[PDB]
Amino acid sequence: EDEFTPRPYQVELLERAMKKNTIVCLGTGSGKTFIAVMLIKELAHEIRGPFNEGGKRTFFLVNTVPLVNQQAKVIRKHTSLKVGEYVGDMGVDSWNKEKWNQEFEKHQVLVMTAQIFLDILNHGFISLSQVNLLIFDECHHAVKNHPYRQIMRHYKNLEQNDRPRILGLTASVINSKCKPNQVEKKIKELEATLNSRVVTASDLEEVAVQKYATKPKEIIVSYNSDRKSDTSEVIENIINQALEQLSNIEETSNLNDTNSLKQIKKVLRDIKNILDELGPWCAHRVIKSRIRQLEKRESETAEELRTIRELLQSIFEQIINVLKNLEKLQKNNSVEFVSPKVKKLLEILKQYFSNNNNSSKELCGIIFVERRYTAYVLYKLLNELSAKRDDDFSFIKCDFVVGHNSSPSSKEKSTEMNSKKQKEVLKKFRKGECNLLVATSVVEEGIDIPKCNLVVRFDLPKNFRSYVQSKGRARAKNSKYIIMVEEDEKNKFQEDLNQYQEIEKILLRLCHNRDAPSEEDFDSFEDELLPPYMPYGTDGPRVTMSSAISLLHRYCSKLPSDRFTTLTPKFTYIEQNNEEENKMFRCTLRLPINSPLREPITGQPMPSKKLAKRSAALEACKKLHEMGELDDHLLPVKISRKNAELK
RNA sequence: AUACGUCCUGAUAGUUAGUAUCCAUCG
RNA sequence: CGAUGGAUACUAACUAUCAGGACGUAU
Ligand SMILES: Nc1ncnc2c1ncn2[C@@H]1O[C@H](COP(=O)(O)OP(=O)(O)O)[C@@H](O)[C@H]1O
Ligand SMILES: [Mg+2]
Repeated sequence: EDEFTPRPYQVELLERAMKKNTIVCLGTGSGKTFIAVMLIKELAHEIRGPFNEGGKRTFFLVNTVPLVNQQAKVIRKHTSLKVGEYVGDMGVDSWNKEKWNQEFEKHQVLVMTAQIFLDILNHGFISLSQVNLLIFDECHHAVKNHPYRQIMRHYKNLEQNDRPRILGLTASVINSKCKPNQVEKKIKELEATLNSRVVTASDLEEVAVQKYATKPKEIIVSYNSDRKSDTSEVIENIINQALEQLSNIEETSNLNDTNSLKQIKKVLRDIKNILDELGPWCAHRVIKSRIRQLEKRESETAEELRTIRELLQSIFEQIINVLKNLEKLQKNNSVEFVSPKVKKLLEILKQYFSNNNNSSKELCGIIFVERRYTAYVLYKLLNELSAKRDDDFSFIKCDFVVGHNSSPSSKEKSTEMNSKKQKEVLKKFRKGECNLLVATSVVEEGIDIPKCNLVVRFDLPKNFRSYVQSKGRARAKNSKYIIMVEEDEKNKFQEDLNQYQEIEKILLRLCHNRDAPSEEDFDSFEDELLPPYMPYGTDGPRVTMSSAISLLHRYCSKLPSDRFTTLTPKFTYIEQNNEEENKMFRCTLRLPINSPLREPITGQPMPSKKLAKRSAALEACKKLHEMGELDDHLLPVKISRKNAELK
């Protein structure tokens, strides 16, 4: 076992955390996870008690899916306490009370995402008085209507005697771009919501964490996009003519599904965009993928859509015919036809490789792109370049990771991803078999990465926190930070960089010597304009306007009907103005035919339409529970045919 | 010539509504 | 394939500030 040795600032922070509820602000790579580990290990005596006798339990909450495994492995390795792991893949929602009781009895420490915790707490399956300790990972995401805020709202009503301690872990404080003056208001709202005092040790400010923390060097690379191959510009003109023709077709010719031709035009301008950003070959690859999808679709299509698809097929035929003239890949010159920006990226990678060839240290690099499909086509492109056998591309290993949206029905998505495959790719990267990674914002936040030397930003950062975490993604010594900037964008980029640097400076200076939060601010905010539905009182399960729409949609999904069609409530909106002439909104909905209740349900009026939908949802839920379909714990019941006949 | 008040236009900051796109969870 | 959450961009409205134009009053 590792045989860790405590450091003075670690114990200094631990004593303060034990004394009072606090929020930890530390630089990246410092080891706040170990602070949480030690704090958990110190208070392990209470967890030994049985659940039936009131023995409390300690929870851990995290944002995304891979972090669930990441933190759980650390907590299992460094402690003898038993831990449990649950995520939404195994369909934990369809369980009943007894199974949850057994799971709670088995495990002492539980780690899950926020939504599952909220779903469990709302249905009355657990009592907040049984929580020993709760840990907030990435405590800067608790804003507006985030699930963290709803869990806090649940926490507020509990009596102070049995309230558990609250501890916060973060690397960034402000979620978005803020004015230098508004930073105080943002941090005040944060510490008012969490009901804890953010702390900063005098030790971490001086030399202590400075040696352990790392800072990269920043490089600004300018590029121009107006210049492009003359043939490529000819192709863009051709697609402009084609889109004009398609728009004329849409305007002149009636369409049974105008959204279908809109989809044709929009996938077209997507293809034009890929040509602009990447080049003709990648555009043709997307074109052949789309023609494969067209072959899939042509099995079941009507005459008009198939005709316009045939015309667009002729357009791709013309595009490929023109591409045959400039088949530079067949001429073994792949550099020429690609976009200049990709050329600049290739040149930068060549410079890095020429620098590191003498270095015995191996290569490790991360690439950030906004769009999943863009990352996929980029991965294909670098894979092909490596397959080209050329010297500067032979050593390149490329992989991609994106968010997963598993479909129970077929409804196939072109992108390929699986949670098991996700963890396999992650461990493959950790072993070091892959050096270059192209990823979206899934891995951008908080997840530890192996020793990396280079981080390159394909796209510009969007807010302060994204810039901070992307800078902190590099952990090894002598790291590199590179951002590409368009020629006309450099002034705004520089001014935003100055704003970010001054924001970081004032954040560092302001965090020291701040007074404890005021509970008057904690009970000050109130957004719930209506009380929830409490049939059995405080103990029994409740339903809040936030979850009522999801409840109705889930129950409608559970209705016995055809697989092809989905029963969806029809929403009718009524606008009215009172004697005050303010904008009042009121909603009304109708259940499908499978509902025993047929009369439309209406709700109270209020200025916003979303609240009108929520009010109608809550009224419908209360009426449906009154009818008797919903069970004791207010969850939708799969009323089988035998169940319907018996009732 | 100035200040105040009212109206209009333009810009900035905040709030609200709508629209579009993207990402992440829930199924 | 639906919902929720977040981010960005656009539009519209309201509030506040500034600038400019017009009118009334006072100095
Ligand atoms: N006493 C210790 N023994 C072993 N490793 C340590 C010790 N203290 C810090 N570390 C290392 O420091 C790193 C801290 O990173 P992490 O645990 O992800 O949290 P954070 O990113 O908040 O610093 C860990 O990877 C851990 O290996
Ligand atoms: Mg971290």
